[PDB]
Amino acid sequence: SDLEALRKKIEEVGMPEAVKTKALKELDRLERMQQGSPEATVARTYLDWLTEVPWSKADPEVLDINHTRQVLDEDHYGLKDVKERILEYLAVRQLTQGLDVRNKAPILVLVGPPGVGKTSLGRSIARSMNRKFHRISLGGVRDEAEIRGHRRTYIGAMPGKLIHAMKQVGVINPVILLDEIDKMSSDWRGDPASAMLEVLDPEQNNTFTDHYLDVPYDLSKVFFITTANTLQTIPRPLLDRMEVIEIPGYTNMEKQAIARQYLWPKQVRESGMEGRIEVTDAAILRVISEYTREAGVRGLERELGKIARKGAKFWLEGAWEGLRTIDASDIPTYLGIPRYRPDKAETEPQVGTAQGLAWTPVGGTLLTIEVAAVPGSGKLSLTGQLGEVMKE
Amino acid sequence: SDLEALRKKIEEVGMPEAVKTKALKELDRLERMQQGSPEATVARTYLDWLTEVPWSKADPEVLDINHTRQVLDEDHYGLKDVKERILEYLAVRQLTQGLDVRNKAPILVLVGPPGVGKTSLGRSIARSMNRKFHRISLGGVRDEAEIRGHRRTYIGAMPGKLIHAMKQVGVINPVILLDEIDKMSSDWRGDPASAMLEVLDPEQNNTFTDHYLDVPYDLSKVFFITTANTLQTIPRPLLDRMEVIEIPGYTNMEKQAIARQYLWPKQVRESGMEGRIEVTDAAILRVISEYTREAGVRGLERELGKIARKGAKFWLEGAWEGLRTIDASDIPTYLGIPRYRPDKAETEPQVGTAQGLAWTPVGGTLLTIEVAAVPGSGKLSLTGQLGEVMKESAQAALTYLRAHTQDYGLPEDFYNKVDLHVHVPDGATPKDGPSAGITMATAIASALSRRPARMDIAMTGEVSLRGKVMPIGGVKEKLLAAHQAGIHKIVLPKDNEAQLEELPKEVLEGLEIKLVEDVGEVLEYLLLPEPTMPPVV
Amino acid sequence: IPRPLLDRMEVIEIPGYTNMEKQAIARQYLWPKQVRESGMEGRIEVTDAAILRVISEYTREAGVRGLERELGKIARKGAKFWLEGAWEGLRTIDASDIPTYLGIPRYRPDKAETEPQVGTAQGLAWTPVGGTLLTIEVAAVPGSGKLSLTGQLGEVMKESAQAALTYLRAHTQDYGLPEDFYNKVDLHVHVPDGATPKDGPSAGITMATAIASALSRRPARMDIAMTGEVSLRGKVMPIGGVKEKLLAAHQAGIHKIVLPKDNEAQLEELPKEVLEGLEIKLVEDVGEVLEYLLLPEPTMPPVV
Ligand SMILES: *[B]([O])([O])[C]([C]C1=[C][C]=[C][C]=[C]1)[N]C(=O)[C]([C]C1=[C][C]=[C][C]=[C]1)[N]C(=O)C1=[C]N=[C][C]=N1
Ligand SMILES: *[B]([O])([O])[C]([C]C1=[C][C]=[C][C]=[C]1)[N]C(=O)[C]([C]C1=[C][C]=[C][C]=[C]1)[N]C(=O)C1=[C]N=[C][C]=N1
Ligand SMILES: Nc1ncnc2c1ncn2[C@@H]1O[C@H](COP(=O)(O)OP(=O)(O)OP(O)(O)=S)[C@@H](O)[C@H]1O
Ligand SMILES: Nc1ncnc2c1ncn2[C@@H]1O[C@H](COP(=O)(O)OP(=O)(O)OP(O)(O)=S)[C@@H](O)[C@H]1O
Repeated sequence: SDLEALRKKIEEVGMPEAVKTKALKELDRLERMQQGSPEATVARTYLDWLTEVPWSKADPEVLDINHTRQVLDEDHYGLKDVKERILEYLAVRQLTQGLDVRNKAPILVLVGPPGVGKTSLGRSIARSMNRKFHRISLGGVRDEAEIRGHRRTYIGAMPGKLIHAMKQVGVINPVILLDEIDKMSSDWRGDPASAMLEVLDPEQNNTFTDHYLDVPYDLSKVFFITTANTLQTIPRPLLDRMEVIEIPGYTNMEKQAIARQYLWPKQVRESGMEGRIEVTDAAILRVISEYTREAGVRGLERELGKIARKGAKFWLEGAWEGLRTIDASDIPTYLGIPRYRPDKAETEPQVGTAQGLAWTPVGGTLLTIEVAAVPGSGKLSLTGQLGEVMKE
Repeated sequence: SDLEALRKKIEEVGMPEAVKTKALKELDRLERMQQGSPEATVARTYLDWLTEVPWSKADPEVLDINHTRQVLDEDHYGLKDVKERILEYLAVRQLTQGLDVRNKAPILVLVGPPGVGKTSLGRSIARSMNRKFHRISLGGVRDEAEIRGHRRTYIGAMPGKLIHAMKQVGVINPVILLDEIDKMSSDWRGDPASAMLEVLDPEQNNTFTDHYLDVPYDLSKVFFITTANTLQTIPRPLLDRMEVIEIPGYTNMEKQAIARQYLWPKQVRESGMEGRIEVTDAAILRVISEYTREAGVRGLERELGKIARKGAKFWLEGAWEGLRTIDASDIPTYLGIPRYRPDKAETEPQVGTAQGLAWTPVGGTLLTIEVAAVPGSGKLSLTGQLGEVMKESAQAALTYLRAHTQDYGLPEDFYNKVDLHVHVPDGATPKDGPSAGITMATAIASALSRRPARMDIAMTGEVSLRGKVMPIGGVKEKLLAAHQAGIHKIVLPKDNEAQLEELPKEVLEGLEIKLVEDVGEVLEYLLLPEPTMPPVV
Repeated sequence: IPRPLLDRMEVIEIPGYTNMEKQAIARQYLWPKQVRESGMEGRIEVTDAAILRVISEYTREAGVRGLERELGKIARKGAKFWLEGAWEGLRTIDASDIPTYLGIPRYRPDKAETEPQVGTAQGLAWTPVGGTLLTIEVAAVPGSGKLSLTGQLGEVMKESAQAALTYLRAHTQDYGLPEDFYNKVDLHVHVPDGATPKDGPSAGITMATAIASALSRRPARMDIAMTGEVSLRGKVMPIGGVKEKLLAAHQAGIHKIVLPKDNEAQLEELPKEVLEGLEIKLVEDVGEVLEYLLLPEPTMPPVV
């Protein structure tokens, strides 16, 4: 009595026409082969993964950009360029009704130094665009199975993660996130970074064929977001499928705002104090200058954590009247000795030494190139752990 | 009862003789096994797999080609050679009755940098001649549960993907698109890379022996097309079976025209727009020249997209009326900041330099080679991240000049009293190849001799130690890069005069190509007659 | 193959075909199959040279498949022309016709130069696909005795180079060499092309011929092609791969080969038809090579 009840489950879901028969012909193949005999499982579970995976259900998307704008502006500061590539996307589809509403979702890749908030976009963009969301942990995957599970004839027979994802979310168009897309390998023990070439291919996405199922699934309408700290290690084909979006890294003036707006209160609101302690804008720079080198702010908040936590001890031993504004002359008492000196700038004309600029993902850095000429033969030495190209 | 239909179904399709008796045998083995069992299913489905696969059921061969051509053109600009490969195929079909079909007939493999249209061709070539198409994604597949399907007795079972394609397709002559065949992974465990060896083999594939359909199948008259953006990773045997076909990327003229016809209108309709905005042709050359550093279009379309997205984001913030055109002036407003440089040909005759043409898959680059001669002791220092091959070529041309010092007006004993330095800007990007020979041979001459070298003329060619000018490779992408810069004089080795017929006839009119067979002609053609600077003294 | 499977067998290698075979294996086997299959019932005919070009020019593999495909392209384009134009009988495709059908060349041939030049010799070298033809050029310019070896030479050949140079440094007067070049002339040896890496000591005497010609300023004949290994005393040593080498020379038009004495054996496996076209000299001491190669009066003035 279950199969016919399962038939109605099949009779309504989706569905692609020929796949329906390609599915019904298996249910009929399960008319016989009595429940019992082991292959019945392989057929049954197949029909489960076949029917549970969503066909023809797209979550009604939001359409007011001004609404979504301030839903983005409430969680992440700056990143104007990223927010537009979303706003532009809505303004495009909003302009489309009746015909060609959900054609494709642009596969973005977000590249930037580790310390900025990239993996926090997908967690936020979802609520913004009001779509389902399920990140895929692709940091270190080294087996061409998590993309396409092993064939249903094997003993495990579980589809790839990219279908699990489609199952967890209920809709056909979720904002699937891929974490650190460049940590995949191309060596022995598979090379999943090559399997992706079938996934992210836009004009050929809608015919994705996992190995567990044998039916072409559709991923034309799915918002693939991609993060990668660098992009000199992405296979050249992949990088020509995605869309590069430069997550720059934050300057002090922008770093300042983030602490002031988001980072500082987020800690306080999670450290008991409802405002009984406060830091001063002028003191913020000290934590930024004398205690943080990394680009971004992951390495900035955990100094506020000390500031917040040390507030507890000083409060838990004994409270005070209202707030106690921490100022610039106070941080060394909380964060201890400054662990990153500010690089001064030399101020008189010197001999054989000139000012040089050098930049890293960490940010800008001053460099004083030093030369000294001594009487001797015709030799040139290049010390200072110089790379090869600079010597040239 | 119900089996009898299936029994009647066997005689209907196909069939080869031996399998027929083989089939009826197992049917007459099935028909006497009782209605469902651990043995019925593992045998019944075999027959329901023998019947569904197509036997000797095919599609016609369209003698009409003017149609088959007039459908290919509406899908892909350029690609003239691949299109011709299909025409000649149909032309053979028209000229043949009562003989083999695919006995050594094109099992194509397309090669070319990513971004060009290869995986977007199978569906086209199928629509060209009405053959039911199917894709087989193979990038990363590293097992044998594929093409050589599992044996029919394991708890589960399924034939190989290939046999599974013939089931999914309806006929015996489909167009299978073995996508990304150059990602075959030989991570120990039976890389199929060995499995295909039987399939692609143009003479033995008519007896492809699966493990589910253990009966021999003939994939002879299938039409394989496998895309692959390299060849080093393909095993040496398997590559042989295929017929390599290169796709050399696109020029600037193609990338321009291909945008006006296919790319841009494709992006308008998807962007909600219909003709509320339209770009100007020259303002696409600006997008190709400055915002695109790749052969192909899978990157270009992502620029026209952002033009369209930005072309609609405005329509909501404020509407307008009539086609809002876009020119070069307006380009940076929509896309962004110039992300690349249109390297300009620089004209005044300089001393100790020389134009140089370098080749790269993405296209040609216009290099300038700078050489300094200063008082010293002959130490020859080569910087600019030169590769090992080029360094050796540089020493060649120099060792040539030290042998003919009197001819080109060089210092008699410069070898002993002049520190010589060669620089190839820029410094970051590594360089290699020996085609830079006659470039340096000029510059080094124009350095030691103070006769400045013209830079209207851009030269290229491998130089031997005797003074012969060897031939080089990739002359088209160089001259294309040349004309785009704005140079109309080229110095070239005789043995490359053959490869001129790939340049567009348009550009060939505005090129004063010179064919030289020895470096002596070049140094007379390049160096200005009378010196202008004092020597090293 | 696992050693249990390997040893319990009779390995019978298959070498890979020679061009002399291909000009025959095509006409007899591949071409007729490829014209029937093409549907062209005999409206087309290929000739020796027309095949000969396709053998060397448009093919760089020891294997008929490569050759076979091209005939498919000659067959197809031999049919696509038919629908656009008929003819009375059949059009015998000749050598000069191939580029019209099979397009622009891919691997140009290697002509055998012809006036004797200064410091030059046509060395032979073989690679699995087949023997090639490598010239060797050397430069003598007043300097500090520097030896510069370029052309992506392998470490073996560079050592063999010094060997020949050491030999001449011993027996200066015997040949026309400047007495004190070793510390006044900088010899440079270049073996084009610059891209293709080169290895192996079998080109011993050819560098000895080239280098000696340079210092002596005497021109060296190029109609002769030589090969072999050279020792310090000058004992020319035997070298393998003769069938692939001499066969490469014959096609290039060379008709005078110089071969080590010990390699008198490998002559037996060459096709007896090609031997009579070759004048093979057997040499044992490099002195017998320099004499046979060099002209007895230089043309370029000395280096000093
Ligand atoms: B030549 O061998 O065809 C040429 C060498 C060259 C030319 C001009 C300036 C420097 C070197 N080779 C190339 O074009 C190489 C690429 C190459 C190398 C070996 C074989 C084939 C092709 N070009 C470069 O090195 C290069 C560097 N940076 C940008 C673009 N090209
Ligand atoms: B010799 O060792 O038989 C000869 C060396 C040689 C000398 C001069 C020019 C080319 C080659 N060997 C070859 O021809 C080698 C193969 C070899 C190398 C080392 C030891 C034994 C055999 N082949 C090449 O170097 C070659 C072949 N084809 C093109 C380019 N190089
Ligand atoms: N503009 C911003 N304003 C405020 N907080 C921000 C901003 N950008 C990022 N963040 C914070 O950054 C954190 C998220 O950083 P992550 O995305 O986890 O680091 P990530 O570098 O993107 O991921 P990696 O590279 O794998 S460590 C959150 O605490 C965010 O609040
Ligand atoms: N005339 C054309 N030539 C090439 N590409 C075209 C043309 N017209 C449209 N395109 C599009 O350009 C893209 C070509 O890239 P594809 O062939 O699909 O990918 P690919 O060439 O296989 O590269 P890889 O190897 O898969 S990374 C597709 O999006 C096509 O729709």
